[PDB]
Amino acid sequence: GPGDPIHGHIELHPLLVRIIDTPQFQRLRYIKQLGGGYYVFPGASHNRFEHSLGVGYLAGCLVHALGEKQPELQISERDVLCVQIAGLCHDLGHGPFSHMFDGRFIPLARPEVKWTHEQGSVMMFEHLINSNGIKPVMEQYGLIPEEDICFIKEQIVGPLLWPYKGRPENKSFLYEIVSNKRNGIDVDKWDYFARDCHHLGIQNNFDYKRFIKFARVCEVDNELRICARDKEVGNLYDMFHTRNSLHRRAYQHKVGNIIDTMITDAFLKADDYIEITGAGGKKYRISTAIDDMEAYTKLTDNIFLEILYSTDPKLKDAREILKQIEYRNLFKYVGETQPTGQIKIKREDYESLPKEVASAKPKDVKLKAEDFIVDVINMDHVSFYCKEQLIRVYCKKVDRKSLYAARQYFVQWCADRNFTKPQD
Amino acid sequence: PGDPIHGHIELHPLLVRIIDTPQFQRLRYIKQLGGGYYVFPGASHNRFEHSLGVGYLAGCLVHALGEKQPELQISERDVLCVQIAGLCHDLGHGPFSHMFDGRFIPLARPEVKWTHEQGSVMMFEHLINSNGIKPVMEQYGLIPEEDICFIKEQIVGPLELWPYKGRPENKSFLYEIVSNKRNGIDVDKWDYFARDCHHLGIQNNFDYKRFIKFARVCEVDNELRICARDKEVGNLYDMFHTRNSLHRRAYQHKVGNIIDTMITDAFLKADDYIEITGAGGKKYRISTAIDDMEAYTKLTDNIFLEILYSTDPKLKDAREILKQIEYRNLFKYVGETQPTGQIKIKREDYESLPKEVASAKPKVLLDVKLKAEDFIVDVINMDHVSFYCKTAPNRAIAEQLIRVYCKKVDRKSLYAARQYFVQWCADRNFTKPQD
Ligand SMILES: [Zn+2]
Ligand SMILES: [Zn+2]
Repeated sequence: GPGDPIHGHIELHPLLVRIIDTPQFQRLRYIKQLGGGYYVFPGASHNRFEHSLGVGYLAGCLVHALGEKQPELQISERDVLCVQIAGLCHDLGHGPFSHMFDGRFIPLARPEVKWTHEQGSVMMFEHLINSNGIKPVMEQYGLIPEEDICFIKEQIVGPLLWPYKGRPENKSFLYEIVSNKRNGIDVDKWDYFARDCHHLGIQNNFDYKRFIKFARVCEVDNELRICARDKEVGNLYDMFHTRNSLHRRAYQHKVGNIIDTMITDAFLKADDYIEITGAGGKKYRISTAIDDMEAYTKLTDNIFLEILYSTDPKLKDAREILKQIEYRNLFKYVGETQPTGQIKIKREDYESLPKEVASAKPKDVKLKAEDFIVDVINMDHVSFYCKEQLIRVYCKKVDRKSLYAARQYFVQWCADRNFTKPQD
Repeated sequence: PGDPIHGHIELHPLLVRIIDTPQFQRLRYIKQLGGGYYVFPGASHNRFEHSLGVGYLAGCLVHALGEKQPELQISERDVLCVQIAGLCHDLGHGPFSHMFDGRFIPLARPEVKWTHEQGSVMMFEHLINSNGIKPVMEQYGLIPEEDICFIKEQIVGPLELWPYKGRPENKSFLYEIVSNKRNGIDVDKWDYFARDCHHLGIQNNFDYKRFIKFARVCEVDNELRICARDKEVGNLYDMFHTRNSLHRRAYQHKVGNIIDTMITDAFLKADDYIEITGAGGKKYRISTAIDDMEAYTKLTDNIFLEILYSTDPKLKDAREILKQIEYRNLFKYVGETQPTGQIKIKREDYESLPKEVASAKPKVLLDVKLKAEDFIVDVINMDHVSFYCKTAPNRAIAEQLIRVYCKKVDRKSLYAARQYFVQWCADRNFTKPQD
């Protein structure tokens, strides 16, 4: 019977539904989960809204199961609701086309500002419960707004000696359910592994239900962690194999990421000329709407069509790129390298990379920085019990004589930067 | 990574030329089940993927009929045409698919007869004209004059003894592949059965591959039709059971259709104030963009957010309804009736129905008066297949329901609304509603 294709019919707590039936939350119906993936995989039409519901539901399943199996952990009806709301809201902060936006646009548009989508999820959440008087409703259901709002934000963004103020250290395991940076395993990934496979037509053999059934809390170096039964390791292999498959075959897809950087090139050439209306009446730009949640609420995938359909001559440059995509005259792939050693090209350095490439004296045609797009692309210690970064360059010039030239600058840049030699 | 239903499909270069086109790319922004998304989180698919599927499926079937029966003389040209027809049959869908030609246009412009297939045919003509596809068809063995006719025809049926001008009667079976109004079975339905189930989380047991493998053409009353092996009837039951399930459980979903009528109420209250730019510079309205394909190309699901995010005070009324939906203060369900054994409700009559309901004097005098503006009434509409035996091949072996909603949500008003409704059914001779 018609429900979520992955979790089926989920029924939620009235508090959870209050949070959902909200414009700050509904906002997620208009954010492609895999962003520019849609333009390469027809199946991938899902948005963060469904995903978010998934993670909320899954967060609850796990906490509630840990509770039943181990009453000694003293997991409360309150603790559960909090974890659910955290899973529910962890993605509130995603901007147009998901990771493309905090990952590439903002660092190109505003290199000085450190902005992450989780920061945004925390502001967006605060603004959500403020603009909808959710606080009186939390109190109604046994929540302590002061202590718990802290707890919720904390499990979304980490700490804002024992770092956290939302829960004591003896309930530390609750901080590994929605976001687990250490062991990679959280209910967040479980959901999006399941649906990215479901829409990409990829085999997914991980069984989170089985995993949840056999999960437990236990001491690991005098610290409480979520462990998995040893006889559950074959299921864990099946997960990581899926993670590796979604990555190798979809998230790193050659043309898929090319398109992503074109869409970003469109937004940039349009940033000056699109006004988003914020609090008070004040107007913001795409890149700057992150400064006010009133406006950010209205910054979704819509912005793409707003440019596409525009008639403004100021926006002709942007329109033309978005029109490149419909026709499929994409930027041309020039090659791939990765940094040897430890170093990762830092986000603040993105804006300058094309200036660098274009300045590389190779050992016919001259190319300028405007002709190069370079995008940086980034991404077994689990506990049991018994009963990196790759750089691709594209060229905006599509003629044979220019690509040969572009490859020449690229190979040299890798040379005098000490990145791995590209493959012919 | 490919289509989750057909996997990796590779298409003819002509097909790709048609696809890499703004008139076609338009379909990336039309929710397949329209207002279904706001009730089933899974249903985020658009007509673009669907269209590709039907294109691909149209080809599979034609090409298979061809190999099994060379005597039918099915050409490389005949195949390409059927593929393009399947590929373009949905070009004319407007914002939120069926919600638009089925309800908005009949409320917005009751005088005009508009169907989405008409629009698919104009949109297609405009597509191959705006992208110089015709020189490319000739390049691949197509006869633009004869074939463009053929394509349009299998999308909209005869544009006017043997009705069609695109193909002779001896290749009549080609006209039952993409759109089959008679027996219900076409590759169109097969695709959207498969993906509506795939996104709705519904079991779909029909196996179109098996069906395609055992399909054949054969004489049925001196007419060439596509028949199915008799031993394929259990697969056919599995199909119809899925059709009925997608209908009972999803396409007729109580709250799903309510939301659809609110979105329609929003577009209507916004129709005056949104301008769409067409050919020449001329400006059109939502309801009127169907008169010019330049503008229609730019009429997609975007129009929804354009209203939602709008700051215009003229558009405050519309905004408020779309905001009703985010908050989930929906119109309230009042009841269901059908016109069993009565004359059905024609599309031209939709605009007048609320005036009727509101004018129905109920038997007992009611503590509240309601006006037409307070009622939303929506009309909701929707085994003779031919078989053959291995032995002797080549020869063959509800309708409309009306629901009423109320825009007033207080208890004392709903009770009133139900009263008008029950009476309207009375003096209209529709079935008595269920308590
Ligand atoms: Zn997530
Ligand atoms: Zn269709």
